[PDB]
Amino acid sequence: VQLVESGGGSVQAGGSLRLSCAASGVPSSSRVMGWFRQAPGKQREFVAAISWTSGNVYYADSVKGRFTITRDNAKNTMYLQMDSLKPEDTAVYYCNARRIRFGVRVYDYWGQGTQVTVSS
Repeated sequence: VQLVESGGGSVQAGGSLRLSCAASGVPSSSRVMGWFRQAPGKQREFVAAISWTSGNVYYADSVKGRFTITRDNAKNTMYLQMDSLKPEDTAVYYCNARRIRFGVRVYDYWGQGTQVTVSS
């Protein structure tokens, strides 16, 4: 199994970045994929998730309105289009894929993380 992240980098406040995550070897029964992020010295916090199952979506309030998470089923690749970026969004973004069956978390994979830098 592999989660491969791409599309980080530096950008000016108010600009636009698109992260991708290619997921090899994960079942698609009712897979859930999503993005977390961690700023230096801060706790890793949830950003957004999609049920692969359908394509239902959910955001943290700090990101709602600004970021859009999407799935390309045939490619096994998820996206996070990050618009209207602020310096607070500066962090290492990690990709995550899990399935919960009977309240049992059956698997939980994580990518290595890609740096996103928003300057003033």
